[PDB]
Amino acid sequence: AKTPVIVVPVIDRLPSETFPNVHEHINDQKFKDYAFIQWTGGNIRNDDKYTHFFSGFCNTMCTEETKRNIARHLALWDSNFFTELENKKVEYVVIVENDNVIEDITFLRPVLKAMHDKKIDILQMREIITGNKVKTELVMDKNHAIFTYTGGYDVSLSAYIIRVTTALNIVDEIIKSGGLSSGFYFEIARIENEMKINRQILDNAAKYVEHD
Ligand SMILES: [Mg+2]
Repeated sequence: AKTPVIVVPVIDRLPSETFPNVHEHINDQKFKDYAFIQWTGGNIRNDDKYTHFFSGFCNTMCTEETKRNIARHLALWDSNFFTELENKKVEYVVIVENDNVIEDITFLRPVLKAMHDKKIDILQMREIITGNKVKTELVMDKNHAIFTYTGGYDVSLSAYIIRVTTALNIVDEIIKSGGLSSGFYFEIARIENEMKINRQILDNAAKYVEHD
């Protein structure tokens, strides 16, 4: 059962630029270890039914820009594709916005194994909060240690690995609780905390996933 590796377009360029050293083709989708995919749903105007991701209010309304960015992900988490991955017992998906570059995907294999073994639900592959962190070793890649630290109020959806049922549970709770309103990323953090979801931040993420 292959691990989906999903490119989410946020700028206009080919998905091959995100994975410049992958020698295959990346297939589109809407509505050897890896299945490379580009997810094209969840986009702006086509969202009369993404309204349940957000509360009725906020300001006058939330900016179409902030909503659009998070909607792309929530739509993916809430897709028939994901529920089918749950049916098919696929454990994790790798999700990367296409303004990132991952030159070397070999780190993913030992990282995914270690995540499985250590019951990690989310590996966030972009850092947000600066300052000293409490690191723990995740796994050794060739001759270098890969470290993580526990996530807090530093959610980013730029690039991450997530357990399929974890993604499904989060977006379902968002829908249940009436949609996001203000402090989108804070609320995602709180939902994860309430569910005792284990989110780790990849330390020195920039080494593995270069952000544009
Ligand atoms: Mg990004």
